[PDB]
Amino acid sequence: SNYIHIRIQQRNGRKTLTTVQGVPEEYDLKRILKVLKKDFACNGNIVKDPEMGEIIQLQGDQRAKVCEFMISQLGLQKKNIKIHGF
RNA sequence: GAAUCUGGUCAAACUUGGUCAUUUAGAGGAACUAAAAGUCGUAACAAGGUUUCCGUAGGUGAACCUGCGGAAGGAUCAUUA
Ligand SMILES: [Mg+2]
Ligand SMILES: [Mg+2]
Ligand SMILES: [Mg+2]
Repeated sequence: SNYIHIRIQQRNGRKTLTTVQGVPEEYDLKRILKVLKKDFACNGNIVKDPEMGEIIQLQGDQRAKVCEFMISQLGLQKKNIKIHGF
């Protein structure tokens, strides 16, 4: 019950994808994605993987930055958000 | 014929405003250049993998994309009768 986990999916070379799993569905997700895009400039998209819920995918190694953003805006704790690293 | 004195006249200056010029602190904001082992793509150069440009309008994360009209600086100097 509500534990946000951010992970890298390793792609070709140094280019990667960052998946945000278990996002709270309180604020508008598309809007959030747009904001993220505006911020650090990474091509964001929303994926619904076999009812895990709503997964935000971003380009590169936006993990720490994402966490910071969450802290600033919607995320309250630092604790229920875990950042993996693969 | 001195002080003094009535009007002028030239007129420095002074009080409060306004104005033009040049400076000058300047919370913040938006730039461009330089250095070009950061990040996201790959827009352009080959038909650059949707031919490029241009005017213009809209849209976007970012190169940009998409209308409408145009230009080869195009990948065509080419289909008689
Ligand atoms: Mg290209
Ligand atoms: Mg092209
Ligand atoms: Mg020229």
